[PDB]
Amino acid sequence: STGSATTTPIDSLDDAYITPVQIGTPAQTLNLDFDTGSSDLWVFSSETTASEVDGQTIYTPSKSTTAKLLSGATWSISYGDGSSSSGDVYTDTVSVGGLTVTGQAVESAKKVSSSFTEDSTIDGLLGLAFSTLNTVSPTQQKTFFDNAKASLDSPVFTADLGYHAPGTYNFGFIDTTAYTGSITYTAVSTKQGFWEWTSTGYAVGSGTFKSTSIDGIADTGTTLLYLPATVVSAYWAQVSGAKSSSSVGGYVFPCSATLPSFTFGVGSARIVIPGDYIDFGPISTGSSSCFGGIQSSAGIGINIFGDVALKAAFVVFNGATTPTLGFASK
Repeated sequence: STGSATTTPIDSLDDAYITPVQIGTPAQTLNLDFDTGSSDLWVFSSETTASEVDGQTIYTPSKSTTAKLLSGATWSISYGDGSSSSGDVYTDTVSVGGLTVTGQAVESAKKVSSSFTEDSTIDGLLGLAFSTLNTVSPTQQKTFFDNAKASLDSPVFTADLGYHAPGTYNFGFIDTTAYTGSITYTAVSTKQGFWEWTSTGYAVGSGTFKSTSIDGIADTGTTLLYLPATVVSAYWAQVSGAKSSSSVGGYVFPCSATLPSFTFGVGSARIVIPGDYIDFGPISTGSSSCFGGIQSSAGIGINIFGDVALKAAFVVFNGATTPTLGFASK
């Protein structure tokens, strides 16, 4: 089997991407944030504290003839950005882009943190990291991909995120029309539960490539590119007037700037992030200070190849017995 679903930016900045997901019988379609950095499929629901729902579409398990309460199971997750959610668990039928999993754990939120409430466009998350990170207790549950894998034509999914435009998540096949050149595959460590890999270096603009190992995670659920302070300083040094602002919480730059590209290495291959992908717009409405899309990972504890990086590539998440990651230009 295969599946193919369009993923759409939630706003004009590509802050996140939503993908429609069918849950239950009859289908209830929710727009979920596919997150290769976590491993829970959780949704706003009829169980979510009413004051914490503001415009989201909810899953109502009592209206699904295939929903079953997973007795005694609870979940609770905290994300790197400080947001969180928790609740109980149903199993139900979940379909993405025509690919159907029966008995998928659907984690129903009883509580969500303010940032989730405040984002009316995201109805929940669909985790695509390794199932070892799944938070369901006392019996850990599998991700949608893990459940689908054996049925897929090939045990892969691909992320093809658009810049200011829709893109695609495919399951079970590699669309050879969706990228240019070849896909370069690189090793993955699953030790931390992430799609963790090592970039071979970087360049800023038309500058020389610096060969240096940068361990990080391919994370579709993180907006920005978080890299070591040395790398980030080298990037922003090429932008007149750019500075790190403790008050704002990262590098800012004059909105009048034209940003240089940023290249990262995948083995001997190179993925170029155009400068415009690195512009996250005014820090507050009407400001001429703009927020940068490349930020320091110092104090995160991990480098994160988020959407800024991934959207410059066609990315293969190869869930073979020994997982790997592939990157192609597009």
